[PDB]
Amino acid sequence: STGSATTTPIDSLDDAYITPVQIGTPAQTLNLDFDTGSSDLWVFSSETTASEVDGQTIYTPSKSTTAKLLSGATWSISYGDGSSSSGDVYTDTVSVGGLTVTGQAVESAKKVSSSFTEDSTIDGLLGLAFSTLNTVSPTQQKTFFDNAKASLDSPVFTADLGYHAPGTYNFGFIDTTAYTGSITYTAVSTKQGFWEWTSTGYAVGSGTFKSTSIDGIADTGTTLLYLPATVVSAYWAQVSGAKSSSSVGGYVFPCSATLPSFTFGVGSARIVIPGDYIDFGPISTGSSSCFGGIQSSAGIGINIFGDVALKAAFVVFNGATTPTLGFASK
Ligand SMILES: CC[C@H](C)CNC(=O)CP(=O)(O)[C@H](CC(C)C)NC(=O)[C@H](Cc1c[nH]c[nH+]1)NC(=O)[C@H](Cc1ccccc1)NC(=O)OC(C)(C)C
Repeated sequence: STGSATTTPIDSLDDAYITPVQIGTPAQTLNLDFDTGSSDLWVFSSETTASEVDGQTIYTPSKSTTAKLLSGATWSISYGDGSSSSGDVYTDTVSVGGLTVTGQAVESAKKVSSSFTEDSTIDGLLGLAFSTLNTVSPTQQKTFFDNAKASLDSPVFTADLGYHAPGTYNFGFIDTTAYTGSITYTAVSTKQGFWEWTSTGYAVGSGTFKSTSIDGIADTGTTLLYLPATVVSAYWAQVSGAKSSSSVGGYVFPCSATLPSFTFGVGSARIVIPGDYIDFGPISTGSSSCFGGIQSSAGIGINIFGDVALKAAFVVFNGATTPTLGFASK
């Protein structure tokens, strides 16, 4: 079987993308943030502390005939930006773009941090990294992808995120009409539990490609592109009004400028991010200063190929026994 769902940016800046998910019987549609940097499927629900719920849509396990409480199981997760959530777990039918999985673990939030309450458009997250990062205790639960692998026509899922436009998430098949040229695959290390790979180098604008190993993770749940401080400094050195701003927290530049492109290597292939994808947007509505899409990963402790990077390509998350990552220009 296969599944195909449209994913849309939550705002005009492409801060995150939401994809509709059907949970329970009859189906309860929630808009989730598909995250390749985490492994938990959690949602706001009838159990979440009332005062911590904004206008998000909640899952009511009591209204679903197929919901089953997973006795004794609890969960607690903290993300890179400091947000967190926790609760109990239920198993229920979950469908994404026509692909249905039964007995999928749906983690019910009892409490959520301030940033989640504040984001009215995100109803929860759907983890797509390796099941080893799942926070359910005492026994970890499999991700939606791991549970679907048996029925998938092919153990794969593709990410085709749009630039200021909708995109698509497909499960079990590769849409040959969605990209140009051929897909180049690169090995993945599951040691840290992420979709971890090593880039072959980079190039700024129309300059020279520098062969240097860049170990990073493909994470659809992170907005920006975080690279080593020296590579980021080399990029910004090509933008005359750009500077590192301690108050804003990163490189900023005149919205006025035409940014050079940024190329990253995948084995022998090259993925080019258009300079405009690097212009995230004004620091404030009406400001003449814009926030850069490429920032230093020095403080994160790890390089992350976020949305700004991923949206410039067609990405294939190949989940076979020995997983691999494929990238194609589009
Ligand atoms: C089991 C623990 C796992 C290893 C946790 N995994 C992670 O924290 C990585 P993630 O991709 O799952 C996680 C998902 C988010 C929805 C919280 N992303 C993050 O934690 C990163 C912050 C970060 C990561 N690393 C260093 N800093 N968040 C982000 O990148 C958020 C995403 C977002 C935007 C808008 C609305 C909702 C969500 N965007 C963001 O911060 O954008 C600006 C930099 C412009 C402010």
